[PDB]
Amino acid sequence: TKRLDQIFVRPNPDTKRVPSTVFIHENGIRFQSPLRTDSRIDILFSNIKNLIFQSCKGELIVVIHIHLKNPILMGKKKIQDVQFYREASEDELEQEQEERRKRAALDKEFKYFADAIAEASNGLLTVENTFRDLGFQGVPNRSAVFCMPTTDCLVQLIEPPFLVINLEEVEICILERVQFGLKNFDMVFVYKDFNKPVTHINTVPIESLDFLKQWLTDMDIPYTVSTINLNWATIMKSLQDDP
Repeated sequence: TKRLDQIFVRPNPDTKRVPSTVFIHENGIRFQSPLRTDSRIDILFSNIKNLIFQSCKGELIVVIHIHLKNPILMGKKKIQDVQFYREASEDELEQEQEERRKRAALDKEFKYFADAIAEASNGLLTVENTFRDLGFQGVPNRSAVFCMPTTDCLVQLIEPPFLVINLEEVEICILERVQFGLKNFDMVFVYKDFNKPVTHINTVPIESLDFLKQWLTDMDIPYTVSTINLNWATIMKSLQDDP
């Protein structure tokens, strides 16, 4: 049985951490909930919308992240995202070379397991990889974090709540608060489903604006530039009722 040992499962808000194993079976994966009273969690391949490998490069952990089509029960909550991670951690030079070695080994181990999940899904799943070189700093929640695209998504997987935007589902991206002086701007992702709450990524370094414009265009996502922060509460209620 293909397995990934000694990992930790998230979401885990406040339970003492306990290493566990993810096992691959005929129709999906199974693993131990980080919340003790829960009993084994099974996720069917057919319920996985995105299977993401995120390298530990520039981060403290390596990640396999699963974004679900339908929410599953775990830790008494219905959740749409589950992930497995491990933390990346003689003379000073050798200590640094060893750390690089371990980090490369960690990425390879996690990438192989993600590949084994895709293989067992018989065509259903494709491993998406985050592209660090295309990533940018921004604030979807409270802290400044690093958002990265894959071939199909824009994600933020380090700081919960985890964010997975499927690019095919985006109606438009409005770039807000871009002005003469300012050193940062705000992004709003509007989904084609107008009942879906828009996604704000605030405080993106102004120095990334041109790169994101092109990336957006490369992903066939229309954008509009705004000097101010728009309404959204108002704006969406419009599109929901009628144009």
